[PDB]
Amino acid sequence: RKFMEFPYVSPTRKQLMVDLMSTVENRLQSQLLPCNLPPDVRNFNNPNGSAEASLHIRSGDKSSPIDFVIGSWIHCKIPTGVSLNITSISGFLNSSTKAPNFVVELIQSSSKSLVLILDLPHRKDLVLNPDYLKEYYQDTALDSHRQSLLKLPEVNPYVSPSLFVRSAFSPTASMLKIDAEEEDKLEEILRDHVSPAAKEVLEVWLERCVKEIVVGEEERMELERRDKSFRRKSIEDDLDLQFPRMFGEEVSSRVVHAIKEAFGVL
Amino acid sequence: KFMEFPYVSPTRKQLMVDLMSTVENRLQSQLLPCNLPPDVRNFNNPNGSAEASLHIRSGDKSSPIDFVIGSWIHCKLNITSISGFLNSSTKAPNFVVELIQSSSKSLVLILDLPHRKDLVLNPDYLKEYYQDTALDSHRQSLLKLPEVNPYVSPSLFVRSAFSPTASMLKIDAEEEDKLEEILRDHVSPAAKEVLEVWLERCVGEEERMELERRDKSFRRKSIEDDLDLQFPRMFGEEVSSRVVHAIKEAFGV
Ligand code: NA
Ligand code: NA
Repeated sequence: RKFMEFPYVSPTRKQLMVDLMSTVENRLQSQLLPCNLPPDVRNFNNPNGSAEASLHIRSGDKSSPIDFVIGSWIHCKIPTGVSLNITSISGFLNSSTKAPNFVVELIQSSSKSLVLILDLPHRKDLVLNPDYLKEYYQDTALDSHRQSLLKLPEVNPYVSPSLFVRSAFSPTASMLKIDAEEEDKLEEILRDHVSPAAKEVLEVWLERCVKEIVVGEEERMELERRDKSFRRKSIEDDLDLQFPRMFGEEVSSRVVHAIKEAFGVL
Repeated sequence: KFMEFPYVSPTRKQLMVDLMSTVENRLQSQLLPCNLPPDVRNFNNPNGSAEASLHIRSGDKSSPIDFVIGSWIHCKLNITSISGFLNSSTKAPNFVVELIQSSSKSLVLILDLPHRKDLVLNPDYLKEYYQDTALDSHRQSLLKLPEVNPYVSPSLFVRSAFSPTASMLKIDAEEEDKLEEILRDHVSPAAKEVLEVWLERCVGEEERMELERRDKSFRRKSIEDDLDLQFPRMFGEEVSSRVVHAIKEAFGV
């Protein structure tokens, strides 16, 4: 299984991703459809041999609160020596449910410096819905992970170039930049702090978001328009310019269309 | 007495007077006179422990302004703050500036135009008011300074309520001389550039009932957070009763 090999990243980074995906796949095994991506979407590369990638999408079934779950690793050798590695898993719920989504993402281009994003993005306006802030974020101590990771001297806040991106993450989101010195210290951070944190945030999404009133009429619609506004804008700003470049045009066309199709975006 | 800011440094007084006078000079015709009983403009705890001044100027029924609130607070702590609140007639962002301080060389600053509709639902709102206005350049710039560091609110609610360009910052200088240097030269310009974007920010009804209960939900929450707990244990159960009345009446709860 080429996806699950995570071939360009460190053993701990790999292990974190394998464990996260198995847990999701095993735990949602009754609700997930078999993955459906054509062989040339599950894996692809830039024809010139300098970018390669892998995608794993499982849609939820008809009575399931899951829309889909997606994992990916991207490797892209930058011409200016440095080499970018992205690994991410994201869980998306549908409007039969108001609960938060899941995101974890590790982005790296230095050997001892790495961006972590780990969150449970909200699907309701948190200022209109203090009750929602309370059940999903306060009563949850989701914040203790952010603060704890922050206590490390190698860890600083990461703030997205995109205003849209800052605004779509929850108030407890861990958006962190790690770096120091030896890469052995990085590995120790990954292994001793980032994995436990990621695994636990996944447990809360699985136990508290997925497993669950019953969502009425006008609330169901609000969720659809908000969710589809998010995906639509999130794709255009990150996919359409990055993939064309990284991968070249014909392959970007194929994958973006499949990603768009998985996401529900026209 | 409000405009004296008696417990903050000269440069703190200078800022807050400049800002409030700007507000009051630009809006001049859209604000009704102050109408607080004088025991609410000014009050203290029985013993000298705590004083506070408030200044509330309602806009009239036909301007875009719901109200403007000014205040300074001191206990044993120094807080000075100027909020601007718009009514339904307009979808535009509010204004908040706030300086919290409990040292003499370290100081929290919040400075923002809080959004009045959901930023993920409305990316068009986002762009109009936040990207196109360069508002983030302020926090970027302040943060370049070796003394300034992200502040993060302990309250998950207040984190929620701030826009993504919000300058929420902790300033920690070696000597308080060097704090006033930053205060006079970085904070002050940024606060006025930001206020300027709020004022020189120059259509209909069910868009408006949304603005309404959203505005009310923030207002209600943002006031328990503060004045139901913190005020009675600072000024005494009784004083806090009438000023929470005034505040709650002005805020519309
Ligand atoms: Na740190
Ligand atoms: Na700084």
